[PDB]
Amino acid sequence: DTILLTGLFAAFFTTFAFAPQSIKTIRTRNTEGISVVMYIMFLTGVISWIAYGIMRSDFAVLIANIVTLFLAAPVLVITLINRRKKHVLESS
Amino acid sequence: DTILLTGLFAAFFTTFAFAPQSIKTIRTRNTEGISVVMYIMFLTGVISWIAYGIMRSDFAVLIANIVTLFLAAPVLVITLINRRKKHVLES
Repeated sequence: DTILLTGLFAAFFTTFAFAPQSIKTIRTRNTEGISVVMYIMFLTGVISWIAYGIMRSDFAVLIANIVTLFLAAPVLVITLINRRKKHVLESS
Repeated sequence: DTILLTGLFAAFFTTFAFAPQSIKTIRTRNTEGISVVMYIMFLTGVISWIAYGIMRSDFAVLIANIVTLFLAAPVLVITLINRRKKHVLES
């Protein structure tokens, strides 16, 4: 109870601290400085964390990175789309 | 062993994906567009995670948040100095 309470408090603060910038970026679609490669690595760690949570039976590390997956994944997808739009625009 | 192997792989990628940007910002001291508050929140969870790693004997989540603390703490310390320096200069 004490351990899980502490972890959920740790969870909440880590994933939701900089979440407004992810949400803002998704809405605004301003991916001008975003690194595609740096997000790929980040997401690789995230999916792995989910797997690590399943193995160790840890709710906190599971729920945290599952949410952090869903906040970062669209940012990566949108960033890739914007670059693709740049490729076609430059090609024209 | 195989489980701890998975955690370290997860740890390495998450804490070192965006580490270059923090190291960059530390040296350049360009703390413009950096939230004091959002970093306050961040580091609070980090230390809480450190406490969680101790509590559940999870080596992987502990060292992950240990290192991540040394990437973030200088950024907040430096951005406080910058905002301070801007304030007295403006005054």
